[PDB]
Amino acid sequence: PSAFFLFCSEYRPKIKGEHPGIGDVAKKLGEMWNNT
DNA sequence: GATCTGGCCTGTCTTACACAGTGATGCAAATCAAGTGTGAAGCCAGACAAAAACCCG
Repeated sequence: PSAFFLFCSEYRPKIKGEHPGIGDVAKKLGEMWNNT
């Protein structure tokens, strides 16, 4: 486990509520994680 | 005529030299640690009908 893995496991429901479908969801997650 | 001597011939060590090994490093690269999230396949229950080869009348 790493910081990115923890952030993903913590904010996956965010992308879930945002878009159902997870290419674009994971892309946006990685983008916002690299931004923050 | 009787030895004395310089120059090849050739079987000798003798000696350097590259290679094969042992071990360990050490970077380039393929794969995986988990996160969902679909998304396309594989097979099975329900009962009903088409190609291909060998033997008999």
